[PDB]
Amino acid sequence: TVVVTTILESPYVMMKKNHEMLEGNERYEGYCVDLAAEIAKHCGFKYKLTIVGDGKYGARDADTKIWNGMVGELVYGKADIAIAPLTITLVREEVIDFSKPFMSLGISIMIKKGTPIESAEDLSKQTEIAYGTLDSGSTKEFFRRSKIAVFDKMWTYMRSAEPSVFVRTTAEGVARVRKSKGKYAYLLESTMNEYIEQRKPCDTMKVGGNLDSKGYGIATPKGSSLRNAVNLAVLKLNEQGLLDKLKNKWWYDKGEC
Amino acid sequence: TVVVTTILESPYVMMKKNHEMLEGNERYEGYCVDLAAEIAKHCGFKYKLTIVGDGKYGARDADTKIWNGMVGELVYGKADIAIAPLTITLVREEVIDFSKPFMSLGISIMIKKGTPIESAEDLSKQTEIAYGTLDSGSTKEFFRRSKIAVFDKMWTYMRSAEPSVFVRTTAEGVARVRKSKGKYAYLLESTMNEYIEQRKPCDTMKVGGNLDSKGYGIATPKGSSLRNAVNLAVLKLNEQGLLDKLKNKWWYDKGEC
Ligand SMILES: CNC(=O)c1cn(-c2cc3c(=O)n(NS(C)(=O)=O)c(=O)[nH]c3cc2C(F)(F)F)cn1
Ligand SMILES: CNC(=O)c1cn(-c2cc3c(=O)n(NS(C)(=O)=O)c(=O)[nH]c3cc2C(F)(F)F)cn1
Repeated sequence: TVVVTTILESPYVMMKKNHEMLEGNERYEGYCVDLAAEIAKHCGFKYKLTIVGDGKYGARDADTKIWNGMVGELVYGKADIAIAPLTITLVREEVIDFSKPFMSLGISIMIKKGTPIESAEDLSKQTEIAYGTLDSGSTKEFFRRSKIAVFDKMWTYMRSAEPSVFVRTTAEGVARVRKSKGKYAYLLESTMNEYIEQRKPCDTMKVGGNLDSKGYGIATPKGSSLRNAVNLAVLKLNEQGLLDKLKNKWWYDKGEC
Repeated sequence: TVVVTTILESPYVMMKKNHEMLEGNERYEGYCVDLAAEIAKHCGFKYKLTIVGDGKYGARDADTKIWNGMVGELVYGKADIAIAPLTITLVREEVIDFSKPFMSLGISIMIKKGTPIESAEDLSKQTEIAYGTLDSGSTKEFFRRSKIAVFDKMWTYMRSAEPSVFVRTTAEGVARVRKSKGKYAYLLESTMNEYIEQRKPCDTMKVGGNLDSKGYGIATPKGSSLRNAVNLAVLKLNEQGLLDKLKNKWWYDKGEC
């Protein structure tokens, strides 16, 4: 039996209605639960979904350099595979292997509905509507590193803005959009932006296209005999249109707006 | 010296001004020529750019099942690496290894400027403006396979439309957009759509977002000692913002519109 590490994060993995009367894999539902079943079928293995204990994606501890989260479970021999919204990054690809992306996503703009902003270009040209990101992590780093004129202009504004336009958590950012009288836009991953747009209270929306491109991938420990089959499975599901349909199911078919 | 197979395709690889008085790698310029230099630097190797003889990307011959194009050069031991706009596909991943994408792209709508169409949804609801794709290949297959309502509606229309909405070549599709009095929209890869939008006669444009997601990757033969280093190089260049800047250079800085 393959031990699959994953994470409780809507709509990827969620506790099912009446989970306390269910057992094993049947306790969970969501996009990644459906994806795990498809991968397992195509690769021909039995598996056990296990929620990562610390509830983390995976980063090196600053002090010890030990990996936490799902990446930790893989690199220290506790799980055979991670099927989760785990971003393909350099720091992680150095220590585990990723499949090709099963979901693409990018940095995107969230506004309260009514806010007179339709593009990053619009945001960049004005200051009455403040805008920012998580105070650490890849979204902030994108702007800090960008040589594209519009994003460089945005970074110049954000890094100097007072009061701070940076937030500690997604919840804080989204709350700030909702309660600041149209004076705050939040920059975050498109998947989460799109998900929140389809939940009550139905008062936010994504504007503009994605500002960059990255992907979520399935991760296996170095030397795994599953690496190849998992990669080919992902490309097959993509090309067959199954992953598009699955995204539509969990974002829109199950939507509230 | 690493033999790099590539393909003459603007703006990825083009003959330089005065190439006849230059030699070796100096004969060529473009996005992939710049990318090859960056990869080589980061991986620490010397290299020779070689244009694929048949001018093809890579497909199995129907009769012999022998691979042509750049994929052929890799699988039959003629080149060490392919640095080109080569799409990451299942059929290819079975026989060569791809880096993570160095460029993302998707199916997109091309119209003549003035055409009253702003989305796939718009196109799908009407028939006065015809629309189609290349008569074979991945774009047609996307629509044929899609379970998404809007794309299924589009496929139902396109497959039955008379006269045929399918074309043999990109040039034919683009010409059809330009000369059919606003009665034809062409569905193609976003990178090419974006490129043509920035060339004279400056009369076409991309409308709507991308309809799907795929990627171009660097390809290495199975068992290559370059596989890992090349993959990490691509992720580094992406995260540093170099690939965004490079795309901006060759599409927009060198643009004509
Ligand atoms: C209650 N959930 C949240 O607040 C939340 C979760 N996410 C989220 C974060 C990550 C993530 O941090 N990483 N690590 S990283 C920054 O790329 O190095 C991931 O790999 N994936 C994530 C996925 C999510 C998601 F799916 F919940 F949006 C974003 N907001
Ligand atoms: C003169 N050039 C053209 O007509 C042209 C070239 N392209 C193009 C095609 C491909 C391609 O066919 N494949 N094989 S595939 C269909 O994905 O199995 C690729 O891998 N990459 C391509 C890239 C281009 C590009 F870059 F020129 F747009 C699209 N139109």
